[PDB]
Amino acid sequence: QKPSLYRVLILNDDYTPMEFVVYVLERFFNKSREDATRIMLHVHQNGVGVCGVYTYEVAETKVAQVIDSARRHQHPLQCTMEKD
Repeated sequence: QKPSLYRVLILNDDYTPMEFVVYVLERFFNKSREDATRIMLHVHQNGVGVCGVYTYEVAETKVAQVIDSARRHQHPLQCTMEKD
């Protein structure tokens, strides 16, 4: 076998509003309010949070969605993906 899915990470920063991060989790990562909150607080407290695991194509898409959204909202939020 060769598991080839990819996890999407959101990194913490001191400028992006908590509310925005919850928004990106609920929309771009299909998270419920409870799960989006959990992950958001994990980012805020631990410095990084796992948004989910997807195929390469989907991960690449969602990462782009997150950062594009962040910039359009004028936040410095960073997002990236790597092999699960």
